[PDB]
Amino acid sequence: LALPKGKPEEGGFSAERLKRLDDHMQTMVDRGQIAGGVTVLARHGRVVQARAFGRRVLGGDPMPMDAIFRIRSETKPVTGVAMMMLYEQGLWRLDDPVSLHIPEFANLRVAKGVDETGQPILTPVSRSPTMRELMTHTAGFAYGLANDPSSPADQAYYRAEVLQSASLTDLVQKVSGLPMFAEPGQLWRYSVAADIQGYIVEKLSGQSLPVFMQERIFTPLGMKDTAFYVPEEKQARLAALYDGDPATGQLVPAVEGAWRDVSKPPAAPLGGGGLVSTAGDFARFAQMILNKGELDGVRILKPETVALMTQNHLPEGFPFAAGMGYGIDMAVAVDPAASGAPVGPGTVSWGGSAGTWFWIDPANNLFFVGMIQRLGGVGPGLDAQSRTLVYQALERPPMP
Ligand code: NA
Ligand code: NA
Ligand code: NA
Ligand code: NA
Repeated sequence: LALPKGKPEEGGFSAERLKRLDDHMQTMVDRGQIAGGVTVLARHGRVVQARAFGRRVLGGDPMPMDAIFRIRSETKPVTGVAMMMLYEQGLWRLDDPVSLHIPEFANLRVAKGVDETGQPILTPVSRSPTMRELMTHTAGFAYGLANDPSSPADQAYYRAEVLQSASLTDLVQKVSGLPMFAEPGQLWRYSVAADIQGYIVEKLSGQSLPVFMQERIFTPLGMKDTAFYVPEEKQARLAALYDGDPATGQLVPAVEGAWRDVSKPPAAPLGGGGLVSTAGDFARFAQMILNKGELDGVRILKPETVALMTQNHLPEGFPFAAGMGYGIDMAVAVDPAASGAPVGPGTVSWGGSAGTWFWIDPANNLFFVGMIQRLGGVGPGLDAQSRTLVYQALERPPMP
């Protein structure tokens, strides 16, 4: 699994109590909640638990350890590293207006409310969002997958097919002429911001996003299976994506259509959602963050840059639990005691709509990668469950 192996007690875990995570994963397969999955738990640079469960596809063969997964929104922290590499080269600053780097954003308008004909009343945006706000989902851009007529801006991005564009130039031109959810800096709201960050990687680097991520991240870290598509020779390791249908609530093939397909290179590669990866590949990415920018003698970020990314960038003012802030393209647990969560302060995490999850806990020097392909609801449960089955198994000193 191209990362050092160890007994649980070398990570500081009870073997007996870690079996409870193994057991919960098997109970989730047995009771038909998921076809299968892969989990990786590492502490002090050594993998202490690495296990495959159930099946790749529902009828067929067992889940291999190097199964390939749609990681969806969990691509966002990878785009953040790409963006912070361009930061170290001086090509953009957090205080820059996004419109310095995307001039069409000069024409941004905001939905104030609706008139009697159910049309948004549109005002020119007060000012450009900042790059800091783009990296934090506080730029006021709308969400791209909600046909919600109570949020005009989201309705318009959905109707404009923002995420199913012909190119990243297209995506960004559409966004520039479409209503914003809100003025920049007003609230945190999950948005297309990482998909826009992707255009900025391309504009600033002179390379397409998939080339820039390959040369600067995946090849240097040995993330051999991480890409915006699954080449023909690897299609046999792809986990299949299952849903729960109404009535019987049992494992059904999922339908998503065209633009989500991972068999061909995508027209508009999504910095917020397009990557496939393996548990092993994502584990290497997680350890590079714990090492503050370096893996196996390969340095891709300065430690100051990793430290910046993994702090809360949300203003004092600030919809997602108590003690919970947000860094550069990641959630951060500023004060997890406030929500009774077991992770250490400074823990960074995220997850994907296909039910993959991870967290990196610098204070406890550990991380956890959870891989399934199950739409809506159950994936987040496994995340919270894993943490419990993980932090109950963890034995540390009282030394403060
Ligand atoms: Na580790
Ligand atoms: Na606009
Ligand atoms: Na932490
Ligand atoms: Na994961």
